[PDB]
Amino acid sequence: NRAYPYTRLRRNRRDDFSRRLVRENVLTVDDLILPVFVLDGVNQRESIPSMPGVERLSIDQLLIEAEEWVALGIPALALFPVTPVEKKSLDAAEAYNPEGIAQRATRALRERFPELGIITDVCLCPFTTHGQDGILDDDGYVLNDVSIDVLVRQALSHAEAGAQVVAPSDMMDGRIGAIREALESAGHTNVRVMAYSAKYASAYYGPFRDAVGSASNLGKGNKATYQMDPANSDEALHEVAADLAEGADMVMVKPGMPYLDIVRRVKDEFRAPTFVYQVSGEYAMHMGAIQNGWLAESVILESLTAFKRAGADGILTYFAKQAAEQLRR
Amino acid sequence: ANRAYPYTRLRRNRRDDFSRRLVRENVLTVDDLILPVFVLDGVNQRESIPSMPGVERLSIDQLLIEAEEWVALGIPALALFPVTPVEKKSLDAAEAYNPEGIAQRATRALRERFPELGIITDVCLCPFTTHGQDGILDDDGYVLNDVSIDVLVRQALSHAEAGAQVVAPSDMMDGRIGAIREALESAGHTNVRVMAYSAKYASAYYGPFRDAVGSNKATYQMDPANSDEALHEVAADLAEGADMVMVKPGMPYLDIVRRVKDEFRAPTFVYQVSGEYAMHMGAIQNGWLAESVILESLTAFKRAGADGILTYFAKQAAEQLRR
Amino acid sequence: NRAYPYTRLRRNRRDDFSRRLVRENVLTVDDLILPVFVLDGVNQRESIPSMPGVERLSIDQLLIEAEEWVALGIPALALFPVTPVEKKSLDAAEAYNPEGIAQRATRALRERFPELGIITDVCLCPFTTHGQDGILDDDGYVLNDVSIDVLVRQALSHAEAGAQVVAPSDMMDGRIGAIREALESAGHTNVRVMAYSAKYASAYYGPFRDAVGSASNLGKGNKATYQMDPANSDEALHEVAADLAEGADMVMVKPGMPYLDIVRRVKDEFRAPTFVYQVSGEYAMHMGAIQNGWLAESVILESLTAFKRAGADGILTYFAKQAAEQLRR
Amino acid sequence: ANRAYPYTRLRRNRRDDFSRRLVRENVLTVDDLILPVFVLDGVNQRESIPSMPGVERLSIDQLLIEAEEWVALGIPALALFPVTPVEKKSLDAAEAYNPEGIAQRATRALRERFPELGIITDVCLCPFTTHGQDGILDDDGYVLNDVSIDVLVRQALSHAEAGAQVVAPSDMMDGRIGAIREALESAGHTNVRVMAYSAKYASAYYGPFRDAVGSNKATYQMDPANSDEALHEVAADLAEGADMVMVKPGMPYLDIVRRVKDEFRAPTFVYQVSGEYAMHMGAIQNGWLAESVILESLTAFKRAGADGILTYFAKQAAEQLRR
Amino acid sequence: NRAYPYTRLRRNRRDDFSRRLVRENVLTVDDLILPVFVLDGVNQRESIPSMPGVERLSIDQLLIEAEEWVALGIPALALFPVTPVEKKSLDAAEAYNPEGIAQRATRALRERFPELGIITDVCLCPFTTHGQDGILDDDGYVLNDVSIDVLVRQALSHAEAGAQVVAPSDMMDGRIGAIREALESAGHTNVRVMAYSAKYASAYYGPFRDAVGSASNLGKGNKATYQMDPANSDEALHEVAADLAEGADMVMVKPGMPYLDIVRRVKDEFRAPTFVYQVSGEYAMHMGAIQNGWLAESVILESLTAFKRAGADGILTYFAKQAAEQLRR
Amino acid sequence: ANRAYPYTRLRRNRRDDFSRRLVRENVLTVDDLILPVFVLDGVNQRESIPSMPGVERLSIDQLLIEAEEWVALGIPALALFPVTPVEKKSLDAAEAYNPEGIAQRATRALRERFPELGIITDVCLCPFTTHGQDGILDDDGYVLNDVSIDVLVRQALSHAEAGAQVVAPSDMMDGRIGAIREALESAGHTNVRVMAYSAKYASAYYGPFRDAVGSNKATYQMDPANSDEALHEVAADLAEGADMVMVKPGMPYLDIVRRVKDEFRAPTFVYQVSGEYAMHMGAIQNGWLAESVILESLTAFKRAGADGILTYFAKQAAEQLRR
Ligand SMILES: [K+]
Ligand SMILES: [K+]
Ligand SMILES: [K+]
Ligand SMILES: [K+]
Ligand SMILES: [K+]
Ligand SMILES: [K+]
Ligand SMILES: [Mg+2]
Ligand SMILES: [Mg+2]
Ligand SMILES: [Mg+2]
Ligand SMILES: [Mg+2]
Ligand SMILES: [Mg+2]
Ligand SMILES: [Mg+2]
Ligand SMILES: [Mg+2]
Ligand SMILES: [Mg+2]
Ligand SMILES: [Mg+2]
Ligand SMILES: [Zn+2]
Ligand SMILES: [Zn+2]
Ligand SMILES: [Zn+2]
Ligand SMILES: [Zn+2]
Ligand SMILES: [Zn+2]
Ligand SMILES: [Zn+2]
Repeated sequence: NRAYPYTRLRRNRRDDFSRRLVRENVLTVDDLILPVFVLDGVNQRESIPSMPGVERLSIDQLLIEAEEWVALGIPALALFPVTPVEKKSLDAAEAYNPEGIAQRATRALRERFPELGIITDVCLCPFTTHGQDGILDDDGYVLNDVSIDVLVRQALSHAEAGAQVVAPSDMMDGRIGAIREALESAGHTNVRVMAYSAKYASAYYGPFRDAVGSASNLGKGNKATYQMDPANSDEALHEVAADLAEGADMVMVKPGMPYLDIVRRVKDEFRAPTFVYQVSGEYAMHMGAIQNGWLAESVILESLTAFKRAGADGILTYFAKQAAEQLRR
Repeated sequence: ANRAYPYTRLRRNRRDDFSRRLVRENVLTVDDLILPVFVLDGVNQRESIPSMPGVERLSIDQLLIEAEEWVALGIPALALFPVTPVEKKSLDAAEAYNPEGIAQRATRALRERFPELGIITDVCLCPFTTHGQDGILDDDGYVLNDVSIDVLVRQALSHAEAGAQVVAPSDMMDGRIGAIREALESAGHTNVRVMAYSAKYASAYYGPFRDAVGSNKATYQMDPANSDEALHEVAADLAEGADMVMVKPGMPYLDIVRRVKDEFRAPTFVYQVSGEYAMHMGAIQNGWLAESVILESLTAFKRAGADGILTYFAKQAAEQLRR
Repeated sequence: NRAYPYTRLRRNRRDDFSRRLVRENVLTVDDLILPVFVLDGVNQRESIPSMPGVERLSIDQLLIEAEEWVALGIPALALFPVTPVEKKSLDAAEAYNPEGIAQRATRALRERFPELGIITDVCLCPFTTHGQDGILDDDGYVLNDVSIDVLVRQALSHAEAGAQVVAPSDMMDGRIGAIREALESAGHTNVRVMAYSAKYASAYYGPFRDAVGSASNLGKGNKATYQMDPANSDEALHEVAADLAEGADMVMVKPGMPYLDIVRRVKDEFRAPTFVYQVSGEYAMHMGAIQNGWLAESVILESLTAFKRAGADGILTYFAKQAAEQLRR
Repeated sequence: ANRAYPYTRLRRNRRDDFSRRLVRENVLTVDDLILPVFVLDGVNQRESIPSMPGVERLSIDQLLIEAEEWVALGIPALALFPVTPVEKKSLDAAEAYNPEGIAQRATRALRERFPELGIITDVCLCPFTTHGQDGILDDDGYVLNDVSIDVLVRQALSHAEAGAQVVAPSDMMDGRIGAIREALESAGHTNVRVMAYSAKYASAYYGPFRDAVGSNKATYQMDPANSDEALHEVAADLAEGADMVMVKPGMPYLDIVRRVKDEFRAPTFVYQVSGEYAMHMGAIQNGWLAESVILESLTAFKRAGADGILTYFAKQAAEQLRR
Repeated sequence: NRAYPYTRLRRNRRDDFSRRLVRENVLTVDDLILPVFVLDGVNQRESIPSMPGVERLSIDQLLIEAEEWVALGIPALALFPVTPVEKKSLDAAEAYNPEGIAQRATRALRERFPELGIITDVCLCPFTTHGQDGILDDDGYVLNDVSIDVLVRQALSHAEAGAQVVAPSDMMDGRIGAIREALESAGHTNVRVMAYSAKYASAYYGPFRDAVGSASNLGKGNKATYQMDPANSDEALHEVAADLAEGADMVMVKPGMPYLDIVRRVKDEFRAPTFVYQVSGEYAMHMGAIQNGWLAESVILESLTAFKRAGADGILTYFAKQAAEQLRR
Repeated sequence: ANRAYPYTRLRRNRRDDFSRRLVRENVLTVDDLILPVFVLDGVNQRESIPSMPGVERLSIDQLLIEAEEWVALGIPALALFPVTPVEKKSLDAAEAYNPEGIAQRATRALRERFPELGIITDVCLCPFTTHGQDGILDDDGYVLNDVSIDVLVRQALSHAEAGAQVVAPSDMMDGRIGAIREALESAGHTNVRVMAYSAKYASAYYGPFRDAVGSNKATYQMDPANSDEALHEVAADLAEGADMVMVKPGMPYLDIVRRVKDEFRAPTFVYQVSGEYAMHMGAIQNGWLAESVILESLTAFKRAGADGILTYFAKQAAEQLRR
């Protein structure tokens, strides 16, 4: 029965102190995960034109930059390997190569910064000649269960490299359970599985496909037989329920700001650790506008606060370092 | 319901276009689209807006030309924003209720020429104040609530008199929806709808609009951190007589859309603001994102529970939907 | 606290534009599934007096008519074979004959129109001399588990013919799970199962039994030991929960408009892909009245909009072509 | 969601600090903290309080000195409690609305010297009555509801006149929130917040506060047994116009905090009272518990759903948070 | 629509009789469980300075004191053994010694007071040289499944001694199910399992670690890799759901008053028998203040009533005897 | 929570008395009990009631004697029902508001002699009308709603004047709770509680009460078939100002108790009526049921969610609870 003018919702807005007292959500560095593009070789740094301010880094250069990310208190990195073209194959075998970029990077980081979380990507897209997330059948369809067998080997390779978290981004049915079963049978009892549970067939990924180098491979291909239809919301709840049942320790929605309603429903429905990925296209859009002088740089912390408000526990964001820097002040 | 792999494989419905179509939960249609327009003072004039690539400010005659195409595409309504000449701004904002102000003129012209097209006028003082704030300022520089409302009510009445089917208070004063509703009923404007901007945030995403209309607000616009508060905003506005309620900005607040729809089951609108437009269009023009993101962003609003979307993409989208 | 005259619910009704903006549901062609009665032979077309405007078609004639249904954007057909009397048996073996009408029709359509969805009917009613949905015991009771064995063979035959969806309409307990288990073990991983979950023992089916030719066989028989009591609503939720658990990809209520409350409860409770069948008797009633001049032809789109409003994702309707034609304008 | 060991091992997230940090559901920040202060009548005076180790009563000048450190640490607000000289107590409690009473003086001094610091004044008669009860007594010794409210309204207005941004009625009279709100609106104090002590229990945990301010209540304060009743208290106070609602005591009533937050989704505060403070500080000083319990107790309030916490630990906590 | 002055919530508060009629919760002796620290040897009584008024008792002295606890109607005791330093080991074997303090005490009490409930503690902390709750790996981490094997042997030893309830306080994943499986396979069909489901990594346990003598062993060690983060609430619901599924007969939150919100959520969500432990630090805080004259002795019954109000069925409290004495008046 | 045999055996908690006690969800205490009394007009008089074995009508002096034992047993309150002499009945029911009527006399006597004992008076015209209906009849023999309320308000005021702490309108007129509340507030009886008989059914279980007090109602009392309707009854009575709400009869309506408690979370009472009493006591006296059914029936009310129970078994139960 709250009614004007007895209730004037502006009164708590009148002064900073009161806005602060009633403020419902804050972003902190504990919320931030920095995705990073990792090159083969030594002394390599490459600018990504469709992600201004983000560079692909060789492992030695990654280790250097990580000193500052650690000093800033960023909890974890999410690694994405930029696989050399010649190491792409129909069988995606590079995915489980102990000498692959992801596995070498993991080992290096785990030794140099033992408290830093490493989240590896479980997916065949960086490894396939066609750029799809799994292995194709003779009709060009991404086979579910055959792909899982490769994903499982990948995941085990990561666990062997020391990754504390593996994050299946492939959208095969059942892969969370298969990976978990494998990790448990192998003794990797504490390796976390951060499921990409509600990952949509989105247009917002374009820049990442450029950054990881799968854009050329995929071409005009689409992922609608596995990634989710943008139109669907209830379906996301079913996706997440399965992944929880299958043993996921964290569940993720991707992309991010275009899907904040999904973040809210998922958090509300399951009350489980919920993550969101602020994808390459989101980062690019924001950067492009800030660089043009169309949006103030305050939009970065507004965008990230939105995720907290919607119910995410953690955010994968290419803004993680700038945000951590702003928070540190 | 104990759904478990492999008895349940959620990919099966995704296998084919036909089954994707059958199960698709939401669709965007032209019926969902409302186009905001920036309206100039002369004749035979258009102006480009540096921070909104592709959007033109339009004099009324130009508006009427373009509206023929908008109506033909089935866009149901426009939301008008006047670009007030500097010389007509004042501390009292009286131009807001001038019967020959741009908004009022534009409205009468449109109502006569396209009687089926909905016209949503903006009730707010920000295009009219020397200072660009949304209400009348006190000596400390604070936006005065109830004094501002008196101006707003006069504005809204002038819009009604001009023929506006919908007035949309975007000012975020407390209690303004009720005051406006009371004045419209008392004047006999029994069917003029009020589209409340109920949960309007103190956002950085509005920068380009200020460039567009030619016009610090944390004492009235909402803290981006706050979600529960939006439900209290909305509840008051429904009780006060709003016919529709709106969340602004849009994409950055899709969670609020969903909560608002779910809690009240009332006609719910969302504003895809100038900065959302600009970042999308900038990225598409830079070749960084595909054109397809336009419809993906609009489908998100529908999925989140919006009934209608105020969007600078309305004509592009309507075109895409007609193909 | 909404109260007159502050709140006048007529204001949004005042003008078309505002009614359009606030309109809660729309029907689109993406919602439509056309059931079709399929004859043996060549060059055969037969009018059904109790379903005015609907014809039984031989496969060649079906293929011709399907060009227009495809051009209209109708997503799928649901096939119902008109089995020759001489091919009815106690064992219902025709149900799994690779040369049966349903299996031949499926193969023909899958080749001619590869994007068109084909939903086959899994049920023994077109195949039994007695017109019941399963195999009878020596007391005249429809045996549950023995019937499932035949249903399973049927379903596999359909999958082998290329059907993208099989739709068990039999109301045996457990058949969704048994069919799913069979499809999975045989490698038909992506064959959808559209369960008739809440199918009631209704009087509204009379015309269909005429159209498929099971009316004579069933006679005065009833299906109350398997189809649901019209009086029961909570029971429908239990029926649907089982079918979801058993692996259904879609769940259906039948009949349709007489059961819209069930559609609403099912959608609300499970948030799963929900379908509704506007049965023969519903079509006949409406057609009869329109032909008499008692109801305007606008009732067709009103009837279909009701299903959307009640929460159905898709509608099996003999009006699918007229509706698609009206929508296309 | 059918989570089952060993597919689900809830220890995995606990394995490492980084994953503990990622999933941690609540954090305390300085923004959550409100420091209650006991304010004396002279100059250059502090007094120690036997039952609140480490808390000093402060004359206004001393308050202003300490407030520089409080503001520097980012504490958003103070809640003032005057220590009335015995000679100013009376049966009518008139000192409550004296414009040169301690609270009023302290407020004007603070508002001038630290304009951004929030000042929460106490609306209650207990520091002012010869008898120490929270309202005016009838011949049977019963606290009179509506008579007491009239005094309270005059008090609240005097605080508003002194510049208080928030008045916090702690009296537990029925209907006082509405009466105060009505009087503030009618006087033009449109933005003075009211922080209702909505669910305030008849508790043994207040003993040390009475020692601190220098001041049997089961006919107005709530029965500790009752939970549902708290929701009815809160609902009335929201309807009456409260901007914030409070549960007191705190830790012993964390269930009430949670229910109150969950039911109303409104700005919810909690008072970690003098006895909670004393038992913690006594135990820490006795070496029986680690200092870490301070932040653990404060994190509990956040977890339970409180937006802000009135706590004598606010400065210690703010210090810990700044390291 | 309740509004002043039609509704004045003070009216039921006006008189004792009406406060009594509407009083929502009462504490009774049926709610009380007394934890007790048990020494080896004969004729031993030891005061605990950080728990004023509580003594560690040898078994003969326990039996004497139990006469009064039984006369007061206290339903159950929770036993905590003060293990001799020399009987601590890396393998925690003393935990399952049939001649251990807990097992001897159980047997003695079960014979002397057959109606008195005995709740034994299942945990390795009193038995390990390092004071952690399980067995450590070579990185110093408490191994989950190896620890469960020892916990299981412990639990079986208690059941063999006659304990009616075993209470696992160890916070290993899955231990409820493993213990239950063991009890059932051994024929201990009616031995209750009182799970410590939501046991937090708290500072409030200090005095107990002194009383049981594990303080020296643990040193500065922490239990954050198994006990719950104080910040987390939703996580508690997941913890309890697992333990119910695994067969717990009662579920517990620990500590107590600092976690009353958890008690409320757990009771509300599961409607199962819910217990709360008013830990050593809570008892000490209260006692310290009462002894200083800072709080009246009425705080004891206020503190206990809080637990009832929050939804607990039973309370483990070192105040159980004083409270029972006050209630008996 | 996937509890399944044999991991879950619900018998384990049942194995032993101690664990049965630990998990027992509800307990009856003396605090739950309210004893209804039938009060006669002379002196040194008691009468037995044929259809209520063991219950006596008591003159006031006898009431006072017995009340010493009731108070000693801790019974919190009595509910008085006067046995009006035939000569004082009338079509206007004026005896209802006679200051020297039985109820009023009994109340003053009790309030003086046992000031802590709660006195609940009956507001209803049925003991006062020549015809025994609960209100004033029109020419068609219909119980007039608003006319009856005027009498009821005068009655209630007379009870307040006599010292009653609680008035309990049992008449089932629409809107009477509000009318009574308004009149009590307007007269200054600010703390007189109103215990609404909110969901009072047109039941066959009342037969023996009519024998007891010496006093067709389907146009005002509720249809036993109806459950949802009870929630609407209760909601109105809370909004109207009831302090407590009651369901009558009791056992035959335990579902209503539970729904009422669950929906409103307000102080909820239940009447174990004369016919419930009689069938139990008759069966116990016939040797067909054990005495234990008394406490089992009372525990049911607590389990169903009642805060207090009006019961002719209150003294027996209190005695059993004291052993
Ligand atoms: K977080
Ligand atoms: K719409
Ligand atoms: K659809
Ligand atoms: K806060
Ligand atoms: K209990
Ligand atoms: K009670
Ligand atoms: Mg999935
Ligand atoms: Mg021109
Ligand atoms: Mg508002
Ligand atoms: Mg079924
Ligand atoms: Mg000085
Ligand atoms: Mg109150
Ligand atoms: Mg656990
Ligand atoms: Mg005598
Ligand atoms: Mg009524
Ligand atoms: Zn991938
Ligand atoms: Zn504006
Ligand atoms: Zn059939
Ligand atoms: Zn006070
Ligand atoms: Zn332990
Ligand atoms: Zn009566």
